[PDB]
Amino acid sequence: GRLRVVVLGSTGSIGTQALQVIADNPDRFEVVGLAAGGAHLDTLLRQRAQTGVTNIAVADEHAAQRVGDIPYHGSDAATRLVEQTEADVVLNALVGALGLRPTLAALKTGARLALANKESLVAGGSLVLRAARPGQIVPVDSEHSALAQCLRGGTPDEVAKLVLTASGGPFRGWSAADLEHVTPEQAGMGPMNTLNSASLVNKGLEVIETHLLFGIPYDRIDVVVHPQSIIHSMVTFIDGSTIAQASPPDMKLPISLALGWPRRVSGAAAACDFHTASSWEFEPLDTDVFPAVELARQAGVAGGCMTAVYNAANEEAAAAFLAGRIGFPAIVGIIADVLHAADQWAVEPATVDDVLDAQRWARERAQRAVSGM
Amino acid sequence: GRLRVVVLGSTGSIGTQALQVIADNPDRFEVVGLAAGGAHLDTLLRQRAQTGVTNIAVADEHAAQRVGDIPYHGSDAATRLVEQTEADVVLNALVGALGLRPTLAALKTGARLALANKESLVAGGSLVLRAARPGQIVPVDSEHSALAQCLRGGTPDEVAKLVLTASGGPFRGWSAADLEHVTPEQAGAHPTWSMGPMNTLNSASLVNKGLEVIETHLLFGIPYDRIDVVVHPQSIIHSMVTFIDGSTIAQASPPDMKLPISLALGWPRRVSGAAAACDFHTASSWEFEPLDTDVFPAVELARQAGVAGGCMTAVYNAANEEAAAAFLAGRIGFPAIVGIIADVLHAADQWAVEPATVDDVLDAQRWARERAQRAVSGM
Ligand SMILES: NC(=O)C1=CN([C@@H]2O[C@H](COP(=O)(O)OP(=O)(O)OC[C@H]3O[C@@H](n4cnc5c(N)ncnc54)[C@H](OP(=O)(O)O)[C@@H]3O)[C@@H](O)[C@H]2O)C=CC1
Ligand SMILES: NC(=O)C1=CN([C@@H]2O[C@H](COP(=O)(O)OP(=O)(O)OC[C@H]3O[C@@H](n4cnc5c(N)ncnc54)[C@H](OP(=O)(O)O)[C@@H]3O)[C@@H](O)[C@H]2O)C=CC1
Ligand SMILES: O=CN(O)CC[C@@H](c1ccc(Cl)c(Cl)c1)P(=O)(O)O
Ligand SMILES: [Mn+2]
Ligand SMILES: [Mn+2]
Repeated sequence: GRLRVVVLGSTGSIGTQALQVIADNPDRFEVVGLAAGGAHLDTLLRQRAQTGVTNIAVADEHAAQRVGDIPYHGSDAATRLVEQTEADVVLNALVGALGLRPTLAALKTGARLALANKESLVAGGSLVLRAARPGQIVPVDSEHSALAQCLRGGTPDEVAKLVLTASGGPFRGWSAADLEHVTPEQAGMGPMNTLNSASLVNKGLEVIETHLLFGIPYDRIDVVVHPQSIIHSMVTFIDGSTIAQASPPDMKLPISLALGWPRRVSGAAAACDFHTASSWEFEPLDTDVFPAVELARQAGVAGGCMTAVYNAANEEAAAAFLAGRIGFPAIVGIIADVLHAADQWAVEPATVDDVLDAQRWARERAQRAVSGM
Repeated sequence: GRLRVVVLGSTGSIGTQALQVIADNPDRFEVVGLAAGGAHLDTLLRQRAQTGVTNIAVADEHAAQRVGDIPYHGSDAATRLVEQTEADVVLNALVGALGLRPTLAALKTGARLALANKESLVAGGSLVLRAARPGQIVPVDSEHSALAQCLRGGTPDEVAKLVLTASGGPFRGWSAADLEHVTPEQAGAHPTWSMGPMNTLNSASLVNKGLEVIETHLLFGIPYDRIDVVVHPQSIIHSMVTFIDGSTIAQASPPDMKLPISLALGWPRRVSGAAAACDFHTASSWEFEPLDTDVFPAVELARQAGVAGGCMTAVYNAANEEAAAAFLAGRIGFPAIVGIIADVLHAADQWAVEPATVDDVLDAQRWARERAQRAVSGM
C-alpha cells in the first residue's frame, strides 16, 4: 500500500525534507527515483546509500561521469527518468523553468504531480493544464497547499475570494530610494526563491500559480502582507466566512500533504502553540514600491505564453543582480520592459516548443534591457 | 429548495436576527411557526402580522389570555407546536431549561435542529445525544459554528485538537488581587435592551467558555483533554481545529451572529451575503494569549464536571446561576462565584448517573441550586 515516489531536485532544501518525510513514513511512502543537477554529489551519494535507490538522474555530464554508473545523464536526464520509472507520485522540486519538461512528462504518465517547481506551471500555462486530469497537480508551495485545504470549507460556487499571504521579504516597509542600495547578500531555501521573496516576484509567480491551479479569476485573487508567515493563505466564501490555514513555518507540512493527498500525515510538523502569546499581523502590500505582483497579474490576464515571458525575464534579471551587474530595483524594471514589448506571446502555446520560443525571446530581450544599463 | 423553519424564541436576540436572515432570503427559507415566552407578546403579535404566520405558541397563560386566537398556549406550548408542525428546520433559541423539551420534540420529528439553547446540551447531555442522529444538531453559536466549518479540513480520525477562542472578558489579564474588587457594574452585569445580566457576567467569569467547552465535547465527540481554550481579544478568529499533521484550520469573520445563524439554518449550504467578510485594506492584528487557569479556573471546573458526566454538567450550570445571582445581589464577591461552583460540584458525585428523563435533569438542578444557596449563606 506504499506510494512510489520519484523525487526530482533531491539534494535541495525541499528534496531532502521530502526524503525525511518518506523515511519517517515507510508504510506510506517509498522512494523509487532521484534526480539532481550534480552540484552536490556528496549529498546525492548519501541519498543513494540510505534509500538504496540507484535509479538516478544527474543533469551535469561531467558530474555524472565523476560518480560513474548514473543511468540517466545530461540535460534531458530528469525527463527520461520520469518517462521510464513506474511511480504513483512525482515530486518536482527542481528550480526554474527547466522543470518544464519533467512536469509535462510526469503528468503524461498519470502519476500525481506534487509540484514545488511553480515555474514549470507558470511557464507552461494552458499547455501544462491540458496535460493534467483534474486534481493531478497537488501543490507543495505553502500558500497553495493552504488554499487547497481551505477550499474544503465550501463548494466551488461558494468561493468569493482567495487570499494569498506574503511575508513581505526583508525590505517590507522600505522606500523606493531605500531599495536602490540593496546588495545581493541582503537579498540572500535556495538563492533564487530567497531573492524572489525579497523582490516580490515570488508572490507574482504564486498569483499566476493560484489562477492556474484553482481556476479563479485574477481579480478574485487578493494578496496581503503577513510578516509572521503563520497564516499561509485563506479563502473567503460568499456568506462572509473566511477559512484560513495556519502553522509554524515548516515545509514538511505541505510536502507531506502533497505526497499523500488527500490523507494527512501524522506528526509531519509542529502545530501552532496557543499556550504562549502571539500575534498574527496583516498589512496591505505597497504596490508602488513593489509592483511585481501587479506585473504578474498583467502577464496572467494576457495569458498564453506571457507568463513564460514574465518568469524568463525574471530569471535573467535576477542572475544579473546576483552577479552585481544591475541594482535591485532593476529586476522588476527589466520584467516590465520585457513584458511591454511581448505583444506576440499572448497566443496560447500548442507545443512545448511554443513555450521555449517565448522564453528564448524573453531571455534575449532581458539581456538587451541589461545592456542598456 | 425552500426550507420550512420553525423559530422557537422568536422575540429574543437570536430569533429576531434569524427572522432577518429569512426575510432577506425568501428563496431559501420560509417561516412556518413562531414561539415565544410571553414577556414580549407585543413583538410576537407584530411578527404574526408581518410574516402572516398564524401558527404561533405562547408559554405564559396570562400573556396568552390577552389574544384569544393563539393555537398553542400554556406550559408546553412550544413542544406542542413542534410536535404538530411539518418543518425542515427547527431553530431552538429558547432560553433556559424550557428549551430542553422542545429540543427533544424537535429531534423526534426528524427535523434538523439548529441549536442555540445552551441548556439542551449542558443540562440535557446524554438525554439529548441519545435522541439525536448524526448531523441532526447544527450549532448556532459562533465558536461551535467555527468548529463545524474547520472540521471540513479533514476526516474525524485526523483531528488532534479543538481550540476555542475566548474574548477574555472585561478582566482579561487581571490578577487574583484585581478580581477581588469587581463590582456587578464592572462585570457589565445588569439588564440591557436585548440580553440579560448573565451573558456578560458568564463571559467575564469564563463560565460561558466552560459551558462552550462542554457543548463542544458533546457536539463533536472530542475528549476534554483535547479541547483547548485560547484568549483572542479581537474575536475575529471564532475557533480552530488542529489536525494530526500539525496543520490548523481557523474560521475568521468580523463579529456578526447572522453568519453562524445563516449557516445553521441553511446547513450545509452557505447563504450569500449573510455577513461582511474580513477586509485586509487596512493594517490589523489578531492576538492570542494563554488563559491563567489559576486566576480563571471556570474552564477547568467545566472539564471536571464534563469528565464526571451524567447530570454533573447540569449541576455545574445550576450552581453558576445561583452563585451569579448571589454576586449580583452583593451577597458574595466576584471570585467566590467559581469558588461556590467548585464547592457544589465536589459534593455532587451522586449526580454522576446518566439521566433517564427530563425530571432527572430538573432534580439535579434543584439540588445544585439549594447546595449553592447553603454555600452562600453558610448554612
Ligand atoms: N525551499 C523552499 O522553502 C521552497 C521552495 N519552493 C520551490 O521549490 C523548488 C525548489 O525549492 P528549493 O529546494 O529551495 O531549490 P534548491 O536551490 O534548494 O534545490 C534545487 C534542486 O534542483 C536541482 N537542479 C538545479 N538545476 C538543475 C538542472 N539544471 N537539472 C536538474 N536538476 C537541477 C538541484 O540539484 P543540485 O543543486 O545538486 O545541482 C537541487 O537539488 C523551487 O522551484 C522553489 O520555487 C517553494 C516554496 C518554498
Ligand atoms: N445572544 C447570543 O448572541 C447568544 C445566544 N446563545 C444561546 O442561545 C439561547 C438564546 O439566546 P437569546 O436569543 O439571546 O435569548 P433571549 O433572552 O434573547 O430570548 C430568548 C427567547 O426565549 C423565550 N422565552 C423566555 N422565557 C420563556 C419561557 N418561560 N417559556 C417559553 N419561552 C420563553 C423568549 O420569549 P419572551 O421574550 O416573550 O419571554 C425569547 O423569545 C441561550 O441559551 C443562549 O445561551 C449563545 C451564545 C450567544
Ligand atoms: O512557500 C514559501 N515560499 O514560496 C517562500 C517565500 C514566502 C515565504 C517567506 C518566509 C516564510 Cl517563513 C514563508 Cl512560510 C514563506 P514569501 O516571502 O513569498 O511569502
Ligand atoms: Mn510559497
Ligand atoms: Mn459563544
